Amino acid sequence: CVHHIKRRDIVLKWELGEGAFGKVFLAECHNLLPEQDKMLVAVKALKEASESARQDFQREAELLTMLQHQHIVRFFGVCTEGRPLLMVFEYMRHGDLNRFLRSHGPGPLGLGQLLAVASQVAAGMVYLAGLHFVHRDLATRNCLVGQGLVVKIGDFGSTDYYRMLPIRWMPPESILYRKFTTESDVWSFGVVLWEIFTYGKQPWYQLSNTEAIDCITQGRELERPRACPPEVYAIMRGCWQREPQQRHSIKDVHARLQALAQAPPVYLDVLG
Ligand SMILES: Cn1cnc(-c2cnc(O[C@H]3CCN(C(=O)Cc4ccc(OC(F)(F)F)cc4)C[C@H]3F)c(C(N)=O)c2)c1
Repeated sequence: CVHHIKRRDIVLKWELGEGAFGKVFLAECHNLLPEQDKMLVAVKALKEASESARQDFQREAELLTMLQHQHIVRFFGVCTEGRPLLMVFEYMRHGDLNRFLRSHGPGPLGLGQLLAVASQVAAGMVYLAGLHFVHRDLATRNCLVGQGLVVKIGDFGSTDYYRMLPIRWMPPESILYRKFTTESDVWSFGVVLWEIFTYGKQPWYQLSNTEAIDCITQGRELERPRACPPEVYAIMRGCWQREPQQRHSIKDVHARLQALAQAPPVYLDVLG
């Protein structure tokens, strides 16, 4: 069952972003949580109102209700009092993980912080894998950053897709055969790892979309980032086995990252 929010409980304050789908606003929502009379929330308003989109909306709302985890962006409910159709989410003040990485990179984040970021993304992916859920578009741009470096996995909907697919995050079987699995999500996490330790640099930045496709399908691996300890690079490479059956489990990848997250390796980006 999907929770319904009364329109006059939502008070729109500021547009946070926009795409083809519609708009995202910062808002104050009343009668949502008991201790909080007024609390901040992220409101997604959808452009289309037609039944083809309206049924697709409820479908999304249902799935969003069923996904409940610490590192998955919280869905609070819906407002189906005509057009526009509203979707309420928790407020993540720092926005997407890609922009946060670039803006807190060459104060810049430390080894322990980047590992805290990585482990949090792995935790959410473990949750997803457990439900047999395939994200298909895992990347830092789809992760959100809240108060006190709390990282959650979400999903938005520009030059990051070829004709459309985020090829640079995709393994060969997904590029060639269009097959997205739990194993293809592990490959993506490996690329998310590269992105974290490069402070949000685009995978294969020295290459074009078409050139990168040939580079991935031939089995070329992204080089070890300067800020990346070799223990973390081993984790990435394990996510990048040509054979999906030979790629590590996300449960395992998280376990290894969590070990480093609590016991940070004595590493310095300068010496190598
Ligand atoms: C400049 N700037 C500063 N802050 C912002 C900002 C912009 N947008 C935000 O909210 C958006 C972000 C995208 N989004 C999802 O991620 C839904 C969603 C999909 C899938 C899923 O499940 C899955 F895939 F993870 F399993 C979970 C969840 C809808 C909505 F929340 C927020 C903000 N949240 O405050 C903050 C922009």
